Amino acid sequence: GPEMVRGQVFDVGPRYTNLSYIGEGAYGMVCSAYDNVNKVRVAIKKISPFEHQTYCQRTLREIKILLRFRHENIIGINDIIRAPTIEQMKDVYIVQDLMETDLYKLLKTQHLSNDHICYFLYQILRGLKYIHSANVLHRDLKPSNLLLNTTCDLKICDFGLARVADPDHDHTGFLTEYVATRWYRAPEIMLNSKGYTKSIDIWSVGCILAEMLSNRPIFPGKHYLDQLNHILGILGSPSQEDLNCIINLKARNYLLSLPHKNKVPWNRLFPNADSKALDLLDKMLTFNPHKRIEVEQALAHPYLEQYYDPSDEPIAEAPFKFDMELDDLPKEKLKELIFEETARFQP
Ligand SMILES: *CCC(=O)Nc1ccccc1Nc1nc(Nc2ccc(N3CCN(C)CC3)cc2)ncc1Cl
Ligand SMILES: [Cl-]
Repeated sequence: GPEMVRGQVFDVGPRYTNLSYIGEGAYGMVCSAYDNVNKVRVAIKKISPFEHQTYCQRTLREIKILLRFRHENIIGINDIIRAPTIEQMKDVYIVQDLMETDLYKLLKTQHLSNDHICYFLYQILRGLKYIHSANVLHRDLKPSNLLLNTTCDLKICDFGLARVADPDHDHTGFLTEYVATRWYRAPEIMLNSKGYTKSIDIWSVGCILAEMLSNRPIFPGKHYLDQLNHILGILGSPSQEDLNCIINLKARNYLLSLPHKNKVPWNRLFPNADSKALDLLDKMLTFNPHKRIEVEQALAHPYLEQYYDPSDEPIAEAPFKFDMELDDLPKEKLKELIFEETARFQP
């Protein structure tokens, strides 16, 4: 019999055995397993994407990116199990390093010391430096996408929404749809942006920093436009200069339709926080994406001075590229690319 976990097939033997359910991830069931080759427990997530084009797109994005990335602060893919033949292939099993928890869970239970916050933020930005050096955007950074171990080591995961950066094609309408998690969206997303620039990830990191400082999401919008109102509830109404940068006619009109809001000083929002952390937070949560701090500058910020060290901050060999643009491909074609991409792990 293939191994079973809570009524579900988990066909990862004989190599991986001694399974334990650990949770539901974004794609399906995840277990811990004993790897009989490397003599260690690992994480295995069961993906069943093939009925839907979007699940197929995200699965392929994640696999292609994570096979190509290698970095301490980024989750790997160690092994992939799928069927010998494509018709047989209904599930893909992605094997990853087993971690202890994620930041989302840690923040439910623990107030973090300034030291831990500083180190966590370093690691996020260290990993993001590498991602960005490959001209890749994560586009869904949030606490639950940051895995942690007992040692405070941090790995960014869940690259299903990643894209190659494309600042030339960033511009789009007002009210455009967006996939990434609401609370971590930059203001421009709700205004003129498709999220194809690096500044999109920096915003999300700033939201995570705020959350590490207080154990509350800084901008817990309930709906699309509400999110932006929460943002402006802290940043205040945008400056003249920043209004003038938005090209969408609709967007700046929408902004002018809103009631004026007073900027809430960071001092006041986080009274016990390190002033250096707040200065960096300010620079990450800047309304105008052009003026927003970049990953290398954030790393070089005084707050992270005990860690910043380019000699210990690897970068990618060269820019990433999709071989095919994945969004005009039907699911049967995406299933074939997934088959191909996973063949290097077949006996
Ligand atoms: C990267 C995002 C992701 O894959 N997150 C996720 C979500 C649910 C379950 C697993 C999982 N991925 C990984 N988890 C671990 N380790 C791990 C997760 C959850 C726990 N919990 C212990 C307490 N409760 C029983 C709930 C589960 C423990 C350890 N490691 C690697 C990955 Cl990829
Ligand atoms: Cl809305």
